[PDB]
Amino acid sequence: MTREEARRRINELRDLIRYHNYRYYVLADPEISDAEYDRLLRELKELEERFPEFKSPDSPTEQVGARPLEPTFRPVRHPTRMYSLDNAFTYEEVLAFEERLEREAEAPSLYTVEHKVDGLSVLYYEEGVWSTGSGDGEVGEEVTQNLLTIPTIPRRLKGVPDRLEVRGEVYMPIEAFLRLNEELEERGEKVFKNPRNAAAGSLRQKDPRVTAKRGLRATFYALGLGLGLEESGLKSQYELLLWLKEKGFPVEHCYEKALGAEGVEEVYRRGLAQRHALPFEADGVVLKLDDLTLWGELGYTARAPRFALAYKFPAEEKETRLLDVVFQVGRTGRVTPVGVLEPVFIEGSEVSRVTLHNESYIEELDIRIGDWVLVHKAGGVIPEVLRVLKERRTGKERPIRWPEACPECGHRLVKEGKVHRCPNPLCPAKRFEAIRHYASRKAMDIEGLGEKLIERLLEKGLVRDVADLYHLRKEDLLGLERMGEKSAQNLLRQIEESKHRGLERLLYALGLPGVGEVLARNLARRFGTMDRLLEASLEELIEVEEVGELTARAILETLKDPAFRDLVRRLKEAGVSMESK
Ligand SMILES: *P(=O)(O)OC[C@H]1O[C@@H](n2cnc3c(N)ncnc32)[C@H](O)[C@@H]1O
Ligand SMILES: [Zn+2]
Repeated sequence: MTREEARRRINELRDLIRYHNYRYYVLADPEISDAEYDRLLRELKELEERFPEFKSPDSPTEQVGARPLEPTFRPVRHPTRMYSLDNAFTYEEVLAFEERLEREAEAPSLYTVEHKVDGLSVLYYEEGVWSTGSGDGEVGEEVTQNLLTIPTIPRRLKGVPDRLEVRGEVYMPIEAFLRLNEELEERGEKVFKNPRNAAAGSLRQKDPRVTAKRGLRATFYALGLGLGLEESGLKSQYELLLWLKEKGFPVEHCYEKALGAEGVEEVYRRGLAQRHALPFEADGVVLKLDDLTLWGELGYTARAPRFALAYKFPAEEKETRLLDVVFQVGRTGRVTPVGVLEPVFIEGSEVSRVTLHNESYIEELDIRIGDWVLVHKAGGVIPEVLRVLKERRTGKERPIRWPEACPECGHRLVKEGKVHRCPNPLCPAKRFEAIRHYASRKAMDIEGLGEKLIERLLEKGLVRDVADLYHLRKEDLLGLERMGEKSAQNLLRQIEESKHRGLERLLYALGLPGVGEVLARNLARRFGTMDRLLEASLEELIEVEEVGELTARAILETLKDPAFRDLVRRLKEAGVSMESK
């Protein structure tokens, strides 16, 4: 095969093998075989040896197996340079920007105005086929695989220049950014302060499977190798965005034409209105001269172009003192921290109570009490302490310390892992979760108990904990909330049938500290009865499979809890089987 042909196949092989490694270990819907997949991975290595030049440590071959094809974060120089934009914060400067451009033709020049997203990335394509995709700077990290987890990014193009380098951004939508931040808070990890960083991390994952469960989307706006001077007949910035879309590239961020600094400013304000109506955090707009041909004459500065500019929304950050900190208790039992700030003004709305997330965040940022703090809006939606103003410390700041007891039940607290929490099985703060967990198919299957009925039974006062479900024997109780006997009797038998699930499913229902779906069964077989387990010694618990010293000494305490004993007894009496099924 000719030198060129080998290159082409080598790109295609590296692709299909990356595609199917995704189609397999990530999506789980493979098309080709598990053995017919190795027929390509071996040929990749064959051409990679009779043409050693094309050896790229990005190739699948450098770390193979039946393991997830991880992305090599090796530094890579982009064909063309990826510049950054200069920042304007007033119409005076935007006007001055157009004035700077007046060193040639007339007065009001036409532009294309689009919104500002988060997370810069470049994607190099050869003969339409995709080679790599990197991060940013001057040299960027290779992360092709993690970019495959975003279904919108196209692999094969058509009618494109031999060497195409399309740019754009990979971002995480607010909803997702918020979902991720919640999972992190509960686990006791440090949360992200914005979508840029969260998109960064979610893309800087060894296991591309992780990147997939994160929101991650991508939008594309600019070209490089391939723009006009190469093969594309693109003349307008507006045509480019449509061109990009047509070729299968996802252009989701907003854009529209505008005449002169005056008209640019018209789009700006119309944008500033919708500053928090977009599915993503946009901190400004980007006005670019629409005539591509005029981009050549107009160069770049040391670190920025001349034909384009970034008009930014006002920075909504304010300084204030953290007066006191109060504690709340989540649905899962986790004692959450809340800082009571000196009333300040961010975007008109008055901020006075801000979240401190968890003990880690408080520790990282070194958040104390008498402290002055800079508070901002993460994702431009959730107020939080961006960082403390250290130097202004009077020395009398008090360090944030958790309470001995749970503020919502009085039970002594316990630090399970990285976050403080309430062990009390009957804590009122944990009722809804307790009931649901117990009703799920994995636990004691009780289908009728929808997420709504549980809170209705809780609100009305008919249920305080798990055992009370069995005392609802009276359908007279169930015949008032959207149910009318036809729906009542059907659930009455479910609460009844659930009595019969064994110790295995029963231990998993009462959610003990750490006792998983498997840890419950291995625990139930080894004890036979709830009574026996309640008399377990520390040793007997450790001797069990998967039970660590840390989880043994935990189960041991919950077992002796006068409240756990109570809940168990009241469930026994209702006739719930305490044995192994
Ligand atoms: P902002 O001051 O937050 O800077 C964001 C950087 O990312 C690039 N960028 C974001 N969004 C776009 C669009 N829509 N078009 C072109 N470039 C964008 C810029 O290079 C900013 O420097
Ligand atoms: Zn409690």
